This record gives sequence, C-alpha cells and structure tokens, in this order.
Amino acid sequence: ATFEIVNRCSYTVWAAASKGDAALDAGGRQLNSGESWTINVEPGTNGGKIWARTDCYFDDSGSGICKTGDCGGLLRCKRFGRPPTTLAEFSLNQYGKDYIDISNIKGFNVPMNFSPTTRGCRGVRCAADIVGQCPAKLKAPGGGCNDACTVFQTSEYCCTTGKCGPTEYSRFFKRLCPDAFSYVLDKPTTVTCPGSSNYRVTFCPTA
Repeated sequence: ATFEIVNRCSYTVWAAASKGDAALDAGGRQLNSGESWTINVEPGTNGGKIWARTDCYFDDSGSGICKTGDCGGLLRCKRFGRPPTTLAEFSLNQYGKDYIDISNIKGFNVPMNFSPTTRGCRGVRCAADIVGQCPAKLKAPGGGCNDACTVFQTSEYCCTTGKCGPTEYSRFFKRLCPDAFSYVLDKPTTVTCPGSSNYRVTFCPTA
C-alpha cells in the first residue's frame, strides 16, 4: 500500500500517519504548501489513520508541540494525535478488501480528500469550512473544531454504551460534510476498495 500525502493548503501542515501502538513509515513529516510525501504502510494494517497538524514547533531532536493533532509532542507520531483532527481512517487487506473513510468523530481542523490511486472504488471528501462555521461551544481556541465528546464527555456524545442517537453537533458535522462520520454510530460512509490498493490524501483539496 502506497499513500501520497499532498498538502494543497496555503499553510504548512505536519502530516502524521499512525496505527495506534506503532507508526506508519516514518510516522510524520512537514509538508510545506504543495509538497507531496509518499509513504508505504504495511499490508494488513488495521485501523490505521492519517491526519494533519497545524502550527507546530519541533526542536533539533524531533520533540515539540502542535496546536492541533499533537501526538505526544513528536514529529514522527507513534500514537494518535489529540483532537481537533480531521481523520483519514483506513484498514487494509481485510479478507480480500480494503476499507477507507473520513471521520469527524474527533473533530475537524483541515479539509481533506481521501481517494484511491488505483481503480475500482470512489473517494470520500470533507472540504467545507467547518472551522469557520464551528459552533461557539465547539470552537477550539487553538484552531479547529472540537467534537462534542471531547468537549462534554457525556456518555451520549461518546457512545460509551453502544446505544446513542445523533445529536445537534453531530448533525452540524454531517450537514457540511455528509460523506464523513459525524458520530460513532453514524450510517457508515465507508468505501470498499480492492485489497492492496494505493491512495492519496490531499489536504485542502480545493485551493
């Protein structure tokens, strides 16, 4: 599996790719406006995620902090990044197929388009101005748009009991980005691609 992470934004983002307990390829890298970072994720990767970090500062030893997406203060993420983060989620080679999706379940910070390089499936997108129209109670001070579970930590927003319906906030994330998960039990917007496909994550795909 080969992922070409492009940064079409007007601003610099630090891309991160991680699996949860381990990194993917290097684990993270700076993407100045327009740069493209090609990486290899091992086939069979389950639950892998890719996201963007904004307003980062790293010392000469790969250690620092980011205002959104900070993954334990490292340039090469070995863990997931703290919200608000637009998530490009994917699980590879699962009984002969790949599965991809975009998730606002942890908020939104950067627009993105998750689409395949190979043939045989479509590509999800979430490229609206969510941070600009983010509700006040959700507006993340350091930029981005937090999810309701990060802000309120109620069993209903985090779906801790497996029983949970949509919410006003969830409906906000779903009204602007309908092709992306707005809450844990959303009607799945998952795309099924042929196993061993290649993809391309494009930040701000409309600049």
